[PDB]
Amino acid sequence: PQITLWKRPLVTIKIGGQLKEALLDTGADDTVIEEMSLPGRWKPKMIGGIGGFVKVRQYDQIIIEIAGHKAIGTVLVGPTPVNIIGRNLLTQIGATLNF
Amino acid sequence: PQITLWKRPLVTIKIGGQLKEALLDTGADDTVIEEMSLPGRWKPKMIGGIGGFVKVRQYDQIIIEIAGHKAIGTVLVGPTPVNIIGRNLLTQIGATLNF
Ligand SMILES: CC(C)(C)NC(=O)[C@@H]1C[C@@H]2CCCC[C@@H]2CN1C[C@@H](O)[C@H](Cc1ccccc1)NC(=O)[C@H](CC(N)=O)NC(=O)c1ccc2ccccc2n1
Ligand SMILES: [Cl-]
Ligand SMILES: [Cl-]
Ligand code: NA
Repeated sequence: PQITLWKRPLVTIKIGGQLKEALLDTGADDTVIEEMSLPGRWKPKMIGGIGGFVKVRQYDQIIIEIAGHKAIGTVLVGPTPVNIIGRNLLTQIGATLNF
Repeated sequence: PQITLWKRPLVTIKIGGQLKEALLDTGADDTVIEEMSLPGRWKPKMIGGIGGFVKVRQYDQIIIEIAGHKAIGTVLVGPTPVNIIGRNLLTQIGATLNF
């Protein structure tokens, strides 16, 4: 698809068998999802957003479908108002910005 | 241009007579620039993201050049660690996300 930006670039993702809404974010280095259960061990990570730094749980090698495109990569879990798909996964689905 | 997402999508902007580097940010509703003076009226605003909220000054009808493309819109000025070009100006330069 070609997605314009007049509204938020929200898509459906599938993770852990469940469907969620998420934002395609070229400004995010990483992918951050609201509290949910994921398999395996996690590692600590501190991420910085516009209002300051927050602690999250880093899960590696997680299967995730993004607007029907399959990816397997790192997902950060923590308190966020919006699920964010960052560049680590945008590059797996072959997304570019064009003007 | 086509911009890949292997790295942060940073471009040069001209704003208020100054050259700056800024992030093309599809996950930002607003354009937020580090502290600088701009002409005309402003009003206070709180904006949020990861980590909470920050107080900014809202300047309306500000011209900006983004990678060579002129646009006008609202610009927020405040203590952001990175200058961000959000959707309000990305639409004006015809930016799309493609995959
Ligand atoms: C997600 C994470 C990996 C932490 N990356 C970032 O957060 C990087 C950090 C960079 C350095 C600090 C300055 C911002 C840039 C770009 N951001 C990405 C950037 O795209 C970020 C992602 C995001 C979206 C929605 C909610 C939270 C977070 N957007 C934002 O921070 C913008 C700022 C704005 N007012 O325009 N927020 C929003 O547009 C926005 C949208 C919906 C909301 C709902 C409730 C509360 C707040 C909400 N904020
Ligand atoms: Cl605007
Ligand atoms: Cl358009
Ligand atoms: Na003005």
